[PDB]
Order: sequence, then C-alpha cells, then structure tokens
Amino acid sequence: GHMTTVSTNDFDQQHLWHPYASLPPTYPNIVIDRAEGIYIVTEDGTRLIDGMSSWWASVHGYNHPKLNAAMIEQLGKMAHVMFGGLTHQPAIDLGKKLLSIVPAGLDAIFYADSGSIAVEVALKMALQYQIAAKRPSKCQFASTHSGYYGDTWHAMSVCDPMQHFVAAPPMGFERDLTQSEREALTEFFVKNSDKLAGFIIEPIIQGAGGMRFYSPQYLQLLRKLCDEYDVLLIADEIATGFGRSGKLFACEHAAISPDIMTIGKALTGGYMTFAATLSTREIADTISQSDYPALMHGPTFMGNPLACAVACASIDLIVSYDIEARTENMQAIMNEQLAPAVSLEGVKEVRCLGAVAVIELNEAVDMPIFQTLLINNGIWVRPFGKLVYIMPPYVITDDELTTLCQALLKVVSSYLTR
Amino acid sequence: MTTVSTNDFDQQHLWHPYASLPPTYPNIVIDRAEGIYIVTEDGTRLIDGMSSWWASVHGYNHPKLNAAMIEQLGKMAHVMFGGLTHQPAIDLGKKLLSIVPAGLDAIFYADSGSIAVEVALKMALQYQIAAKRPSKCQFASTHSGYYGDTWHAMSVCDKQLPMQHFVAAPPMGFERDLTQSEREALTEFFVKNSDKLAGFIIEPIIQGAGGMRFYSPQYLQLLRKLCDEYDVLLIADEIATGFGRSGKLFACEHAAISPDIMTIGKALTGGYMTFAATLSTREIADTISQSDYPALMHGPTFMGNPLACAVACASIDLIVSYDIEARTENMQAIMNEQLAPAVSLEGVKEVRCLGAVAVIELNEAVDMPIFQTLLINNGIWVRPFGKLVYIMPPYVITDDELTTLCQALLKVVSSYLTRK
Ligand SMILES: *Cc1c(COP(=O)(O)O)cnc(C)c1O
Ligand SMILES: *Cc1c(COP(=O)(O)O)cnc(C)c1O
Repeated sequence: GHMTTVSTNDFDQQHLWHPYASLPPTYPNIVIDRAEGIYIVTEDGTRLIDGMSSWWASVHGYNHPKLNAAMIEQLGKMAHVMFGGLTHQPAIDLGKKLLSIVPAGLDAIFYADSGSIAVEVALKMALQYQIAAKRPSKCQFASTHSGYYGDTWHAMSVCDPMQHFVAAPPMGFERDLTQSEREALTEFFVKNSDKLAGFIIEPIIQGAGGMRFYSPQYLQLLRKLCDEYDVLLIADEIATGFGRSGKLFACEHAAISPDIMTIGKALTGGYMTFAATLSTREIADTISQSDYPALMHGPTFMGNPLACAVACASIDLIVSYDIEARTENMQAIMNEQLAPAVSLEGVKEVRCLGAVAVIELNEAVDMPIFQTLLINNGIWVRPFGKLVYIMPPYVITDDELTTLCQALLKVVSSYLTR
Repeated sequence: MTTVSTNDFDQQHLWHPYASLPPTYPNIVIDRAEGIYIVTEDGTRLIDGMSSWWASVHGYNHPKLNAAMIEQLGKMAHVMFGGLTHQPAIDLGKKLLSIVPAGLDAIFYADSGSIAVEVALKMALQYQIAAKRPSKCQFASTHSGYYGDTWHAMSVCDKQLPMQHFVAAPPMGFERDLTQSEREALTEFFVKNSDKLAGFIIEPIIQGAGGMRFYSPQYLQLLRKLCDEYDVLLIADEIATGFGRSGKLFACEHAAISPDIMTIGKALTGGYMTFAATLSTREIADTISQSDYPALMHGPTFMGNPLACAVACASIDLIVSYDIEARTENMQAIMNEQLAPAVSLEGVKEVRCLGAVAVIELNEAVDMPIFQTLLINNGIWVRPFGKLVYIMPPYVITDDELTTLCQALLKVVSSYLTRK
C-alpha cells in the first residue's frame, strides 16, 4: 500500500544521457551514493537489493574486499601501460587462468575494452581467417532471429550491412529438437555455407533478445554443421560466461567448444569495462602465416593491467564457489519462490535457468508504476518490454534471495492491480 | 649491456595491437611505473615518450589520480546507469561543461574512444532523420584521418564496410595560409554533396594515427563556416587532442570555433582506464528527443562508470591547475630546439613540433626490429609507426627530463639511420 517519489538531480536530468531514455527523461534517475554486498544505497540512505547485478556483471556483489584489494595492489604498480611493444604480468596471469578454464581448444586471447569491441574483433578474426584460408567468398555472417551481440555498427548487423538469419531456436532448455528443425538448420548450411565466414550465437541463453532459454541439442547440431560446412562457430559468452546458465561457460551444457568465444561482464566482477576474444590456434596461426599476418584491431587501452588484475581475482572467486552447486541452489529457490506468479492473470509464464529468473507478462511493463513499487519493497529490478527478470549475484544468501523473490512477487502482484 | 625480460606465454598466446601472433619481436615485460618512467621487470627505467599513446598526461602512479581511484572504490567501483545516476557522473559532467567549447550541452558517456565515435555518428544520423532530412545519411572526412577501429569508425578512416565521402588531406603546416584553389575545392565539395551528408568528422588541427599531420586553424574555420551554411554537422574528434595536446585545452580553440558534436577520451582519465564521452549541442539532444525516435539508440553496459568518472574529475582538476597553454608552449620550445638538428641527418625528411607533440618524419618506413635494439640502452621508450618517430610527453615532465628524452631520441635516430 505505497508509492515512493524520488528526488530529481537537476543536472543529471538535463545534461546526461542514460542508456533507455531521452534527454530529459520523462522520469528522473535515482541518485546512488554507494553500494555494499548485494545492496545499492540511495543518496537518502535507502538500501535496495540489486536483483540485476548491474546488468549481469556484478556477480560478487559490490565493494568486495578481495576485488578491491586486487585493484589497489595493481594500482600501486601501474593502473595502465600501453600494450604496443610492451606486456605485463596481469595480462599473462589472466591469460593463463583463462586458458585453464575455457572450452578446450581456445588458445589465443585478444583483450578488448568492452563486449561490443570483443564482438567486433571476433567478426574481424573470422573474416581475416577465411581470406587467409583462400575462401574469400566466405565474407558474411549468420545468426538466429532473436540474438544480441552489442551496439557498435558491425555487432548491430547480426542483432535481430546485410547478414543471414535462421529461426530462433525453440524455447525450452529441456526440449528435444524435432527432425524438421534439424533438417531446416542443415538445409540452411547446405544452401549458404559458401557465403559464411561464421555463425554467431549466444549459447543457451539469448539475453537482451528476450531472455530465451534453448536446448543444448541446438548448440550440438550447430557445432557439427559448422565443422562439416567450414563455418566458424562464434559463441558470445559475454552475459553467460562465469556461471550464469548453471555451468561456468554455457557451451559446456552441449560439451562443445566454439572456434571463437567472447567474454566480458562478470570477467571483472562488474567493476570496470573489459572483455576478451578467444580463438583457436588454427585461427591465430592461419592469419599469422597469411599475407595479412597482423590482426587489424588495437584499442588504446588494450590489456589494461588494472582490469586484468581484478579479473584474476574475480575468476579465483568463481572457481572457489563450486559454481554448478551455487547456481543449482539459486535456480531451485527462484523456481520455488516465483512459480506462484503464474496464478496472476497478467503473467504469461515463469522460467528459471541457473542464476536467471524471468517472469514474462502478457503486456509491456509500465516502468514508472512498477518502479514506484520498487523502493518501498527494498529491491531494484529493471524490466524490459514484457520481461521482469533477475540475475542475482552468486554471493547472495538463501535468506537474501528469498527476500528478493518475495519482494519481487509482491511488486508484480501489486503492479498488476493498476 | 642490458638484458630485458620477455615472456613465452605472452609471445605465443596474447595478441597485441595490430600485431601477429607470435610477433616477430618480443614484448618487454613492464613491472611498474612512476612519474614519466616505465620500469622493466629487471629494474630498467625508461622515459615513456609516448604517454602510453597520448593518455598518461600526468605521468604514472600520480598520487592525486591514485587518491581519486581509492576514494571511489570505497563507495562503488561500478553501478548500472539504467534508471540510476551517481555523483561522479554529475560532478564530471559539470566540470566538462565548464571547459568545453561553447554550445556543447549534452553528454553521452562511453566505454572507449571508438564507441564515442560510433555514438557521435549515430547522433548525427538520428538528428537528420528527426530534422526530416533523411537523405543526409552519409559522412565525409579528409583523406589521412583516424577515428577508431570499430566498423563504423573504420568507414571514415583513410561491400560490407559502408561507403563514405572524402576531401583532400588538409595542407601540412600549422602556420600555412590556405590558397584560393584550396578554399574553392572544399566549397565545391559541399555544394556537390551536402544534401547527402549528415556530418563531416575531423580531428582538429592534429591528425594523429593518420600521419601526425598539423594543419592550419584557417582550415577548421572554413570547415565550420561550410558546415553552418550547408547544414552539415561538424563532428570534432578530440580524443587525442583534448586536454592540452595541441597547445590549447581543446584544439578547436585554435580556430575559436565550436563543433556540433565532440568526442573526448584518452587524457580524460589521465590514462588510468578506458573511458570516453560524446558531447552535443542542445539542438541535437532536443531534436532527437522530440522526434518519433526519441531515445538515442546506444547504451554500453558500463556506461557512466563511477570509478572512471572519479579519476577523470581528478585528471581535469590537474589540467586546470596547470597553466596548460604555458606548459605546452614551453614543451614545444624545448622539443623544437633539441630536435631541430635531426633535419641535418640523411634520411630525415623534416621535424615538426606543435604544443606537446614532436615528430621526426623519416624518408623510409621505420624498420622496427633495428629500431628496437637502440631503445633500452638509451633509457627511453618510443613507438614509431610508418615513417614517423614521434613523442607526446606528459605535461608533468621537467625541463631536464624533457631535454634528456630529446637528446636520447636524437642519438637513437642517428644510429638507426646509418644501420638501416
Ligand atoms: C552486454 C553484452 C554485449 C555488449 O557488451 P557491452 O559491454 O555493452 O559493449 C555483447 N554481447 C552479449 C551477449 C552481452 O550480453
Ligand atoms: C585513440 C583515438 C580513438 C580511439 O580510441 P580507442 O580508445 O582506441 O577506441 C579515436 N579517435 C582518435 C582521434 C584517437 O586518437
């Protein structure tokens, strides 16, 4: 029985763009002062459980002592040094850690400033590879109809220049493919493979594209087709990587390895922008031994040592958790607590996988109404379209997670009153 | 005799910028940095003449940058910018609007310079669509520019990569007057093409990665007038020039013009971390915002990162505390005096200095393996490209440090040319 009204920072409101709002926005942004654990804290002292982990990334929560200490240790040596002609121990130590954990066969690492740049580099690698392999007709990309891979211009092109699309994979993590579905994908490759440098996909969970979960069988078939038809499989694990689907990398659900993989977000525990593009040795060698041996990208802050150092700490934490058990427990609690939402007339369905839960509504969320329910219930959630979803941090306790899910179910129920 | 540290894991597994894997020459392992120096794993200090690619303008391990980082870490390294804001974003924004060219009023924080450029181009396209000039859907630049390595930025850099429009590289020389023929050609380009152009993008005064070229403020003044008269947005990429590099805080100041859109980065954070911003006029922000597509269609996950904002506040406060014009005029004077004798060397074409940039342009491309073997023993780190041996030292460098750097550089260049 409440509505909470936040106070507008006039400077923000007039002068600063934010990702999904006009300038000025119709409704002001909430000023956050600090954060700790699973909580963000408003300028007035109100603590809110961040159910979003700051868009998938803050998987250890906020103000983590180990992450902070790792950042500070590196700071005392150097925040940054250029990577042209120079290297450093954080880059080396991170690289060794990554090669020890990522899907087998990935052997070369291109550090990037952001996920979208990692994707741009993945696409460039694939193009240069095919040119080096003397298959210059293989100059386009394919994806499924429901994907998302970043907001830079090349990434935009395979998000739902011209590219090629197949059906969105069928919804349902436990659903078996049909013969018709298998044949259609196969037919797509028979028809188009000579034009395709690569097929790019988010493995298992398609995020910004609709929070869709699909079968590992789809990925298994895709891997086999890419093998037989000489198309590189590019797995965008920027959102899924480091545990989110219930395995360390979502590719593991299918027990496949991609030719190229992008990672980011949870890589640094959400502390700072950073990403990487990994490839096989075959790709790195083929390019490197070609007429164009240099990979034609190089961000100014490539390899940033501070990002590398926090990433080492973040990976060590993930490995320490028993990430499969942790996320299995998260899934079980979110499913139990949120399943009763289906009782509500304006709810379509509820679906949980690993450390992701989605309450899909029948109609688009009216954001101000929903949010004016947020503060009074002690939580922060950011819907998109018809989706009210959470991606909580792996450090969340059972009691904290229960509090978050009970609060969310109260918010959704109260919202569906208006 | 110096033995530097190298690393077999790096050599086999880590890509470096625009490099093969493995590279033909190994990377030097850096352990730490302090002041103007980088320090190898074996303890060898090298003056970094590059400021880590234009950005480390206060040097390394600066106590005020470090303090800003530590202070923000105690509060939060990061929080999402969707529906939320924070004081570092606000305070940085206020600082920026106080110093940037007049008319810039709206700020889009970005993860990197390349993304800032991508966002600038998108703003310009959305603006023309909102203004009901949807034919204005292409971009122009000069030959010899550089604006980042992402796919849209690549297209304005000198079927699947989109076509754009180019004019001649501006004439070399900061003090050079334009000719009537040069004025007419540029004008003719606008008469011909302006109905197709959403914007004209350029690095003001100094064109960096494209050739370390200096050109006249008269050129930028003419371009601003043409863009005004022909309804083409002027996009000034100040990612490298911003915060003092050309001898003014922003290189646009040489021409006493303001762009419609400006990108900044690099020195913005004192080179501590990747971060950038795209600024526009109110007219652009409003016109989009009041259109059928009111939302600017970009949003990196780490947009507005508070840690980056907090170190950028500290970096700007430092720049404002310097007399940036006097500091860079003194740097120019020293670099010119110390490096001018290079022109007497067979295989040097010319030497040019402007503000805190010095370029020794050679007749032939630098043979990098040879060049590398002279660095360590002379106590400096410089990274040539093409035919160019250039430095962009930090604003904190002392007269004696800068003298040491330039005398060492002249010794390296001289020994390189006779070996080549
Ligand atoms: C977030 C995301 C990206 C983009 O990373 P940014 O850091 O926003 O540039 C790319 N791909 C996927 C799957 C992501 O979730
Ligand atoms: C460095 C630079 C960029 C690119 O910034 P990144 O951080 O490498 O993406 C864009 N424009 C200019 C003028 C620059 O110097």
